[PDB]
Amino acid sequence: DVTALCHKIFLHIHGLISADRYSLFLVCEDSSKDKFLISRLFDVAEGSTLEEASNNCIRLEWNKGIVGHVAAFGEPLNIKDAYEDPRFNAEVDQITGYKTQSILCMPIKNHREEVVGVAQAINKKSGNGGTFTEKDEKDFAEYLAFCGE
Ligand SMILES: Nc1nc2c(ncn2[C@@H]2O[C@@H]3COP(=O)(O)O[C@H]3[C@H]2O)c(=O)[nH]1
Repeated sequence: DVTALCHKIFLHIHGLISADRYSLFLVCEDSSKDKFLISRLFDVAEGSTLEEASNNCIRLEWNKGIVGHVAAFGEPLNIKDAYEDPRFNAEVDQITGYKTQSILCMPIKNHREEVVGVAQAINKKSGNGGTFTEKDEKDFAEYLAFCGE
């Protein structure tokens, strides 16, 4: 399998960097000059199957939300608060009814600098000072590099 095996790597990060939920959106564009984001797998937890992640998906605009900024350039960026930022999509908040305190923005690409999708993980954590460290950003892009293909 090539779809189920990709989920196996997703469970190891849930206990490595300590997170709540994971999602993966793919790049979709039309010939009418219109680009959009549509996640195939929605809501991933430690000890869940693909069948439970294949039901109900979220659709976001291109260069609209927090993932749209990273989706446009293709680099690992940090977000201090998505659902409370001036550049976010409030359509997912309607169905998810969840407010994150911090979210990591990291795009999914294949070897050659070619992008295919975007990876974002929302995990509510408490702390004073900064949002994330430089060592935590390397553990996110290294796991997607192998699974990205
Ligand atoms: N609760 C929850 N939200 C998600 C998932 N995938 C994407 N999102 C949210 O969809 C949102 C769209 O607006 P955003 O600013 O990109 O912030 C995005 C995320 O917070 C998921 O699997 N679970």
